[PDB]
Amino acid sequence: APSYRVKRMDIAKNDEECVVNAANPRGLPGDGVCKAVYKKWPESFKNSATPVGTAKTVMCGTYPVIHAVGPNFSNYSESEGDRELAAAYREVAKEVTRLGVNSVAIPLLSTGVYSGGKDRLTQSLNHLFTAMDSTDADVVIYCRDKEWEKKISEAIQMRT
Ligand SMILES: O=C(O)c1nc(=O)[nH]c2c1CCCC2
Repeated sequence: APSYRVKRMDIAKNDEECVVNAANPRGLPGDGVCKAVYKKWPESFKNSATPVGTAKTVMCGTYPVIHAVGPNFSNYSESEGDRELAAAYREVAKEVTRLGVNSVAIPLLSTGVYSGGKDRLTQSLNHLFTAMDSTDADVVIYCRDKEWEKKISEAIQMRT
């Protein structure tokens, strides 16, 4: 019985068998959130570069870090941006399946400084759902805002 859950906490303190890093295509560490993923799994950033709309797994010991590069909507068109966001989540599902993990910690891609200053909770979450709905892994979504936690919780509830 694989479930969706949401937790308002630092993804770097996840209790899942792998994590998804909200990554840049340069495989570079970044600030804010990514700075805490880097600090907890720094050697996961060795050759972690992957193009926009792709995912790449780097092992930190035996702990898989899935570098998922959602589009920067500042740079992309709404329609291509949407295409790239869907693709990234699809590659995450592929990686989660290939790794054979029973659970994954995943943020909402392209909802922070890649959002183009827009609210993409529903857009990002629905693409997450489309991709992960075909996997048998428990999915734990990580956010920081209070409301977002609630809106994500409700969206999970009203599919079951
Ligand atoms: O806006 C986001 O949450 C986001 N989604 C990504 O897929 N990648 C990255 C970010 C922000 C930090 C830089 C990399």
